[PDB]
Amino acid sequence: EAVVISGRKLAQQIKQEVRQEVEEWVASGNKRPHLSVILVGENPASHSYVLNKTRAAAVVGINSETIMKPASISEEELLNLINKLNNDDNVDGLLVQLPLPEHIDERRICNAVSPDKDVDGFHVINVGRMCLDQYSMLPATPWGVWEIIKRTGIPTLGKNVVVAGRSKNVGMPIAMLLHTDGPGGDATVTISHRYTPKEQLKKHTILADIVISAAGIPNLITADMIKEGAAVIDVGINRPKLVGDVDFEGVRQKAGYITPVPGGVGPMTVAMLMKNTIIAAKK
Amino acid sequence: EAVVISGRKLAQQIKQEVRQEVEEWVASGNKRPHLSVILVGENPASHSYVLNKTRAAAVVGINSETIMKPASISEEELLNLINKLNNDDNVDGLLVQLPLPEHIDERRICNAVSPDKDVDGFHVINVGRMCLDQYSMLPATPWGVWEIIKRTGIPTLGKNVVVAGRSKNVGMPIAMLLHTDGPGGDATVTISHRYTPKEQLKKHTILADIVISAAGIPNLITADMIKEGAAVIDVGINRVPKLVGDVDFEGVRQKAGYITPVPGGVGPMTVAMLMKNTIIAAKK
Ligand SMILES: Cn1c(Nc2ccc(C(=O)N[C@@H](CCC(=O)O)C(=O)O)cc2)nc2c1c(=O)n(Cc1ccc(Cl)c(Cl)c1)c(=O)n2C
Ligand SMILES: Cn1c(Nc2ccc(C(=O)N[C@@H](CCC(=O)O)C(=O)O)cc2)nc2c1c(=O)n(Cc1ccc(Cl)c(Cl)c1)c(=O)n2C
Ligand SMILES: Nc1ncnc(O)c1NC(=O)Nc1ccc(C(=O)N[C@@H](CCC(=O)O)C(=O)O)cc1
Ligand SMILES: Nc1ncnc(O)c1NC(=O)Nc1ccc(C(=O)N[C@@H](CCC(=O)O)C(=O)O)cc1
Repeated sequence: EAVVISGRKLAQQIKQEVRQEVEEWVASGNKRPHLSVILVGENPASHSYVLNKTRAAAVVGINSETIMKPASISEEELLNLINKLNNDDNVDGLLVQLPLPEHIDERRICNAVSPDKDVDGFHVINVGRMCLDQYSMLPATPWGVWEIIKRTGIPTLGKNVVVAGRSKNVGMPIAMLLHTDGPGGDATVTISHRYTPKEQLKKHTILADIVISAAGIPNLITADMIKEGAAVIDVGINRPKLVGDVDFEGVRQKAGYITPVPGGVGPMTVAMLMKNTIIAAKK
Repeated sequence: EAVVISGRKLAQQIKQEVRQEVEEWVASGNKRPHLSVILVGENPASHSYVLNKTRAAAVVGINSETIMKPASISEEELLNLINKLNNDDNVDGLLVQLPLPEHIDERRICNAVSPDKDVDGFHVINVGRMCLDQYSMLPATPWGVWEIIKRTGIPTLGKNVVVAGRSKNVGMPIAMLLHTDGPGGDATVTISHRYTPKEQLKKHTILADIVISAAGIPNLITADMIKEGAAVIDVGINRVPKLVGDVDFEGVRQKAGYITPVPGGVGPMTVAMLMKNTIIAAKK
């Protein structure tokens, strides 16, 4: 049977590592780190995720605030808030929770966060730095997927990795990290587009040593699609319950490793954000 | 038998479009576009490629200069020259021909070119904009591969593309463009890694509607790796004393539905797209 990797448990010990790094940095005489999160509107998924982020910040000794604004705010008002937080020497990390209302250009907002405070890694120069391996801050979800693979010990060097992506923003950063010269992953990588039918994806998945599903489609990954003992990482978030992309009971019979949803990649995203925030506070 | 796509012929159409775009722009009273190329040292392939670029510039109405420096140039003098050209208002496009001598850090050099003049798209800002679909300019070779596919009319949406890259810088931007939502192909893309087993790659190429080989090993792509009707695009450059691509051209010519030759395929398309990037930069 597949060994189940507890993302929650691994995230909790990464948080314990961050806490002691934070307490060391403060005992050494430095300002306690502070994370500011901007939340716009009433998306229930966004509010839940931001709650998990600020809870984790408390666990690791990082001060935090969630600044909640109504969905009717204008782009210029959001830019003014970001400029204020950019110039506030108490703020080490700044991220805007996405998605934003349609009258706000998401790309302009992310590029307005100071690159040094951009703990999500969404600023265009931080994206460029990540592609060129010139970075210091990785986006939290791809870095969390990498930490799962690395801390478990799943081999990548010369293996076949398949990533099924809902969008380029989701699958490509994951594949970027996994394809890169050794982070780094030194693996052959497929990034499947959502317009590729399930039957064609299957011919890619059956060859994969590592399957990473980020498609937001329930039951997209079933046991017939996986060679025996492959690692299956479920990033899908699907909604009166919450399910991933993987047929968990099904492929548990065939995979060598599997991550559950909830309790898998989700907690690792939050834990890697705390890593980025102590990184930002020390720069 | 495969259709043989003529890179020279498509590049000619693209260069005709740039010339018309340039003459109209000049007709309206604007400055003629100018491209500056910095060429360091005596790499014979680099000189040949830069000459192709400046010849294409002249025939489309774009002014050009190649600034040749010896390989023993220091990194500081190269940076000083780049800073001079960044501030020269006559210069719309600036590119540094790579590779540079070992004592020079090329990432520092590429990031020293003004992003507004970076017609190669190698500056870290422009790498990011390409990833985020914020760009004005695209790397010439990835954009050339895309135009070959798009202008020939080879379907990409939901199709299987394999890119066999010699490094991340080569394979990733090509894969990026083809994976992007429709440039952009909406395609599933495999990026095989350097030194990947030929039989391991075979398992992915067999499924591919489009095989893009950019690995620089002769005869990487033989017929037993292709499904019938597939499009094969040869980006390889190899000396064996003559230039050949990565594809066994005569062998794959039977199997494939489309094939590009080397020379005469991607090569001229790379040069032509740089001409597009240069008028884009001059237009700001
Ligand atoms: C701008 N952005 C975005 N936006 C975005 C995110 C979520 C939602 C949403 O609705 N999210 C859903 C689900 C969220 C989830 O997936 O958990 C919700 O919560 O309601 C809508 C928009 N997600 C990005 C980037 C970005 O910039 N980067 C840098 C990057 C780095 C390397 C490369 Cl190669 C590339 Cl391409 C991009 C990224 O890594 N991610 C991942
Ligand atoms: C820094 N660089 C380099 N260097 C480089 C190029 C050629 C040679 C050489 O010796 N070339 C030989 C072999 C032939 C050939 O290369 O044509 C020669 O010319 O004689 C040596 C070094 N090539 C890059 C980038 C880069 O920055 N970008 C942006 C980019 C955009 C999106 C993404 Cl995702 C990424 Cl990762 C990167 C790129 O697209 N290419 C393609
Ligand atoms: N949208 C964004 N804008 C800006 N920066 C970002 O990083 C994002 N993306 C996220 O914030 N993604 C995210 C997804 C799930 C969790 C999470 O905590 N999942 C739990 C609980 C499940 C649930 O509450 O439904 C689990 O899986 O166990 C946390 C973050
Ligand atoms: N190194 C770089 N540094 C900075 N920016 C770049 O873009 C590059 N890369 C190139 O400039 N790549 C390139 C390769 C071949 C041709 C070409 O014209 N090929 C001919 C044969 C030519 C011959 O061998 O004489 C053909 O195939 O028909 C043109 C450009």
